[PDB]
Amino acid sequence: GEIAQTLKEIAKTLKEIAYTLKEIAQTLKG
Amino acid sequence: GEIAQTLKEIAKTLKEIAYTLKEIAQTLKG
Amino acid sequence: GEIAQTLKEIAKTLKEIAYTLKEIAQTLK
Amino acid sequence: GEIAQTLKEIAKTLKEIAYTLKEIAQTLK
Amino acid sequence: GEIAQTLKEIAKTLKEIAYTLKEIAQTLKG
Repeated sequence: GEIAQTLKEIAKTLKEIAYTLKEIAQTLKG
Repeated sequence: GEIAQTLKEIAKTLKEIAYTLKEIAQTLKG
Repeated sequence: GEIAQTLKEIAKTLKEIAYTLKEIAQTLK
Repeated sequence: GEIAQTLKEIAKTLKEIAYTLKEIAQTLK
Repeated sequence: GEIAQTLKEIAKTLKEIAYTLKEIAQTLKG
């Protein structure tokens, strides 16, 4: 189903967002 | 219908958010 | 119905988040 | 049901995220 | 099924994102 596929894409993009925020948090502490 | 369309819009906005976070991460590294 | 209304709220809050992140990116640049 | 409840939780967490980003934007400005 | 499980994963990743943003906000206040 189309909805299940779009939700898997949303979940993957959110994992990327969470990882980039961990990089930003570390860069701000040096 | 509307649910499938709104989830595609959510997925598109999340890609924009992921990209702007990668730009912010790069700006903090010069 | 209820599901579609909650998803429209989620979509609207995500547009707000995307815009605030664009503002942050501009301030840092 | 479970799906309606999880979507309400997602909407609520996104309002928190939107607020924290607005606080970050103000700190940087 | 699959959709309920994907939505629980999305909710969990969003709680992590909310936490990391609070850590970033505190670092930016020193």
